[PDB]
This record gives sequence, C-alpha cells and structure tokens, in this order.
Amino acid sequence: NPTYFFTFGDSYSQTGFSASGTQPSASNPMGNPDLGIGTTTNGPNWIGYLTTTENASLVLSYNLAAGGATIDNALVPAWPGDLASQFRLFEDVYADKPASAPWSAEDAVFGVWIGINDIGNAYYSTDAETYTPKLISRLESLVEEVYKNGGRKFLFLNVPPTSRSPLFLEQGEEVVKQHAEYLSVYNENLEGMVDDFTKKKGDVTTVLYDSWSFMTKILDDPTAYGFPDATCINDDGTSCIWWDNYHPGMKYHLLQAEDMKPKLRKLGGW
Repeated sequence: NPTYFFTFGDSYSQTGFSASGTQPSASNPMGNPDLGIGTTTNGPNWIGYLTTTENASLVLSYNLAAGGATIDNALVPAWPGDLASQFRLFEDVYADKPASAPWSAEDAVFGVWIGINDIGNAYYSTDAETYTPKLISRLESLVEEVYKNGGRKFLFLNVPPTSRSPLFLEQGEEVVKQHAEYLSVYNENLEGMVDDFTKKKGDVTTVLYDSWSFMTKILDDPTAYGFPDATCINDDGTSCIWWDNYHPGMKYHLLQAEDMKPKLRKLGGW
C-alpha cells in the first residue's frame, strides 16, 4: 500500500533525482541519489525527511524539482527546467502509471513548491495585483494536467520569507519590503486558487502548507529553535538557519517537515 509522492519545485526541493536513475522501492524510497545528496541543505531536505523520517507508512519519492525553476519561462524566465518542463517530464515518464510507478488516485500525492524565483525575478518589474494572477493561473493549468491523468491529492507550499534571506537583506530594507509585499500578494492569490480548485473539482484532497508563517516564526525568535540568530550562514546546514545566502539548511528543513507531518495526515502517508 505505498504512497507515490511526486514533487515539483525549485532549489528548495531539488535532490537531483533522474528519471533514468535507480527508481524508488521499499528498500530505497528516494530512488536516486542517496538520501541526503543533491540538496541545498548539506543533508536531507524537506522531501527526504517527509519520505524517510516523518512517514507513517511506505512513501516513494519521485522528486522532479530542479534548481533555478520558475513556473513557466513564457512568463518569468530563468533556467530551462521550469515547472512546466517538470510537469512535461512527469507526463513523459510517470503519468501513464508504468510498472515502475503504478499509482492511483487513492495513493498518489502531488506536491508543488514554486514561486521563490518568479517573485525573486519580477518583484520590482511587474505589478503584483495584475501579474501574480497570471503566474497562479499557469500553475493551475499545470495542476489540471495531473488532474486529467487521474491525480486527486495535492500539497501546495506557499512561498517562504526569502525577503529575509541574507541575499535580500544585503540589498537594503526598502528592497526587502518591496519584495515581501509582492510575495504576500502572490501567496494570497495562491491560497485563493487552491481554495477554488478544491471547491470546483469536489473530489480532491488538498493541503495548503503555510511555510511563510512557520519560517517567519523561526526568523523572529531563532534562539527558541536553537539557532544563534536569524542571519548567520553555515554550510554545515545546522549551526545557522541559512546554508548559503539564499537557502536554509537541513535543520530548518527537518523542523519544517516535523511541522508539516500532522497537516499531511489526510494525504495518506503521514
């Protein structure tokens, strides 16, 4: 009775999983690479922890997230491996439920964490109120592809406060503020779209996980979580919130996965 956990996103979710590498199994739930390799955390990331540490039963991880990903390069462009290309990889390899991943509506969970790069690249050049609906609508159309395949259980993570990463802190408080206000508009429209999708379909189980509030709680009170402050960087992934100037370390990812676990019980694997 395994849970097929297909995930899509950017460097906050990447592990380097290859559709031609070793495929997930009960003895090897991540498939490839080894758990703790290929992330921006110095160890497991939130998907690795959800799959092998927080899991209540067998979870199989097919992690198609790629670093540098925007939603669709026709909107905010960045790297070739945008969300659209990840969904296309899924359609190419796993949508038809091959023997390597014979998933069904009852045992497949589709997790999406996107938006960090779209916002990071367009927060000063676009109008949030009129532009973020275009990004969110494109995201919904991509989701509709999986729905047409038969997917019925979805997990969406809203965008965390990358406004307060050292990378953006260095640019000045007014830049932090402009970025954060754009981001908040994006997260509101993401919540609206998840609510509408859930209600219009009627046969889906959805979770919108508020990563923004959780990370913000840590950034506001880092010593309560064992961090010395909210700004230091350490590539050991544990001594500081930040693994580099733009990504949190394995300890943050484990804290987030633990925070997520109870909210994911309705999705089947936790």
